Amino acid sequence: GQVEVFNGQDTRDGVNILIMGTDGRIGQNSVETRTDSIMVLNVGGSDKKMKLVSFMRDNLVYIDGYSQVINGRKQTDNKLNVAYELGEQEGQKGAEMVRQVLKDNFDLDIKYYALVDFQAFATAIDTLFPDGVTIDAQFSTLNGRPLTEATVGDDLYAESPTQTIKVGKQQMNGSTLLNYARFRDDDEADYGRTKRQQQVLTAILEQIKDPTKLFTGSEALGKVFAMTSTNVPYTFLLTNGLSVLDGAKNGIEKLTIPELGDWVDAYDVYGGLGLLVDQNKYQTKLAQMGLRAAAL
Amino acid sequence: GQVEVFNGQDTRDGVNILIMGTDGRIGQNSVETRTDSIMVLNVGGSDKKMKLVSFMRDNLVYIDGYSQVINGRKQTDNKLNVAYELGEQEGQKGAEMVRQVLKDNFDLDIKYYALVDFQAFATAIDTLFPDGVTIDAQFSTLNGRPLTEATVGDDLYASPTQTIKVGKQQMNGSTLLNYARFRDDDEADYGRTKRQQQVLTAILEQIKDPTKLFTGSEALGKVFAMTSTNVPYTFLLTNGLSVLDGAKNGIEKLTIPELGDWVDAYDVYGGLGLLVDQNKYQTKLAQMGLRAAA
Amino acid sequence: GQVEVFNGQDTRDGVNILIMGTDGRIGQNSVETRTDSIMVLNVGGSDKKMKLVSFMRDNLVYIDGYSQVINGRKQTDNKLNVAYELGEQEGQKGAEMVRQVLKDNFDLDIKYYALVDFQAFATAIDTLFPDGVTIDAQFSTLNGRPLTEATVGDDLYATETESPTQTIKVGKQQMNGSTLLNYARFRDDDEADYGRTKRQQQVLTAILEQIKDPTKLFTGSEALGKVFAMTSTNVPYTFLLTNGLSVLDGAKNGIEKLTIPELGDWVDAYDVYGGLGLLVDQNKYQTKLAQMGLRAAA
Repeated sequence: GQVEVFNGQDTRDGVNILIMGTDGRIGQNSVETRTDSIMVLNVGGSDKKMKLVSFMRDNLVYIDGYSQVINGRKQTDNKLNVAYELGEQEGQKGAEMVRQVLKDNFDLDIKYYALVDFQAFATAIDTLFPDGVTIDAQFSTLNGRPLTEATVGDDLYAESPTQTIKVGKQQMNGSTLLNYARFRDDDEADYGRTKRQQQVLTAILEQIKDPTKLFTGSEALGKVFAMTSTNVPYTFLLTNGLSVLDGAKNGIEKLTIPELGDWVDAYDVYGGLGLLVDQNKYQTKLAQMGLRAAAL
Repeated sequence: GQVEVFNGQDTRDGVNILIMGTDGRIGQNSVETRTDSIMVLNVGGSDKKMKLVSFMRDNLVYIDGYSQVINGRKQTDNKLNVAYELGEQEGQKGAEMVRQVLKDNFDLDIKYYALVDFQAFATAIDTLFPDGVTIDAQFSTLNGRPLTEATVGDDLYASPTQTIKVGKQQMNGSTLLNYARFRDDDEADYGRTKRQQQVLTAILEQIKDPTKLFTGSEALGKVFAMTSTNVPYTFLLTNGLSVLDGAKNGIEKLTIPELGDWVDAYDVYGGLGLLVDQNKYQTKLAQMGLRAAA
Repeated sequence: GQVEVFNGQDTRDGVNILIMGTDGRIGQNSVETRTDSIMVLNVGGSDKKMKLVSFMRDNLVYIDGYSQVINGRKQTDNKLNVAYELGEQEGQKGAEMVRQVLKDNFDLDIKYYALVDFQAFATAIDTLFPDGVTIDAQFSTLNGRPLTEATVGDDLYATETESPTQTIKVGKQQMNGSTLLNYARFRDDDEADYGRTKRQQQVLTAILEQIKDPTKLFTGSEALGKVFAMTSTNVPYTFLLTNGLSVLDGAKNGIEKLTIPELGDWVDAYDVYGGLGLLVDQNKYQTKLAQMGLRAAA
């Protein structure tokens, strides 16, 4: 929610930005919110390519202060999506808590954050995109069978409607696009959701028209800002903005951590089921992608 | 517990025998009993060498009927030492339950079992070895510091304790059991497995005059009385001296998993166990000749 | 191991610091003796050079209480790396026992100690050096043949039934903690342990030289803290604040190095356990140590 502490750190190549979707509505935030999306976007690296990494919410992670230590062994015994909630409960430390965790588990240094709730997102998209966003809607299988449409809970309308998205290229308004990003009810589960979220983010950046005019000054862009929580400096947007919007047209190198299937099921300390992952291996991949650029 | 169901299967090379120590006293409710050791001993293999594998008790394992299945993924969500208890509770299926588990998780085929409680073991050893068993007592570190002696709970008189100094000595049954039970060093249960292996090896090596099997010894009989086993007596008569001689050639040993070679994880009861790479250990078992699948 | 007794003594020129690498590997299945390196570093001496002396681990030494006495002749009948283990067995007296021995055999007075285990070292280096340490890897011959690479046991990933290895090519490269440790531990060439001492000295020197911003170091760094946590040392923090940059600069000026004994300068002989050690002319080396300014004594 709106105010967030952040002790951003610099990375050796580019700038890492933590990006999170929360489930609240414009004006509630904090202890009534959950994380639906956790991404790190690297911009301005030497290779001139943007990188986007989704962390699956069920990632089991060591949360300092809250996780056990058996012998000397730190336990990855909490789900990652918990870290935000623990921080909102501590007091405006949700983004910060995610940052500390990603640092401790994946050795990522992250400089800035941006947070959106669902309602903001939907409104924001209607504001920016009067003809909606072009998306090529795609789903995985269900028990091996290909899907050609998906039923999603239409959560922005409370007393419990749903919505059906057919596969293929179409225009999506904010509500649709949010719903599309939230869908997880196929063989790929949260992993496939990460790919849709990545797809949506990419699409937004690619389809912004008149990119300069935003910065010069736009009431639309302002309305959006009002509905967002971010510590990204405005001069950073002025100096790096068009490069990001253009770099998005060239396409973004994407990764989900962990990759599909590349995990073992295990219980968190609360008796929930999470993903135990080989963090070292993913630290090496992050280095290879230029998000921490270490060791070799 | 005394009576045990067993649907033994043959292996390609030698014969695999499940060997378990239990914590009961000579004649007890086995439903009230715990496994203190889980081993598989391979005898009569082509290379003329015995193989001995300890499974750490905290191994997380899939127990059919009791373990979860998530999106068609079988979960190794129970500790191995639980499998015995589940079997004793079902009714005389403790050894059998361990067998089905070892088969399902490690693809081992096991033909026979032998089970001993602590009290039996100690008495057995006093009976067989009047001057005790020679053991070179050795412990790991404790917080990095060398141990030159270990304090062991003397549970057969429980609760007093006993101190075993490091080095070659004679051990009576109670000592030897205590030595095999000790786990209070940096190696914890893993180091215990190695002492258990050491003790078993020592016993086989130090049996004098194995012709008492033949002549019929009341000592050997006393031992049998205190043991639960489905090993056929003619199998002992035909393969006994080979096993005792195979001990002179030395025993290839393994603990599964190996020290450190695991990740901590919760069982379904909220206990903490060892999540292991079972495939890799299936390969090692094959390489040792317990599974002989290439 | 962490807590250690030490009855440090002062020297007439500079300050002598005992530095030891220990093998932590819980393995037990992964240890013969747990001292992998024994060094004395002299800082703040008059000649304005740092001195580093390696003692080869197989040095045969008189260990009071444990060594024989024949016709009133004290016997150098134990290896030096034993003295640590005898101290750890006595109760957190490992560093102290090495101190007493170095005093009794080489008449060195040593004020402080620092001890690191292998795992700590590797982690410590990863923590401090995210791009690794630059090392110019160099090996001796093997049976007369030049090596252009070495196969080194990767002992941090060793079990009782496995033994993975790594190949280090000769020449300038970046080494992470595991590599660097492996490089320091390699002894499988014509120079054996002697050549290992030189690689250990090389690594230590490299570390000191390649620390950036010492200014920020002793004055608030969570990295340095993590390192401290993994180290056992009785060096006072104000001593680091007053003499730290001098040591890091003294390293840039280059370090006078000695291995005791020097290559070939020994006779092979059995310890009381039937192991093979180095019988050395301790007197001669006492004079050399005096000449280097580590004992500057009569």
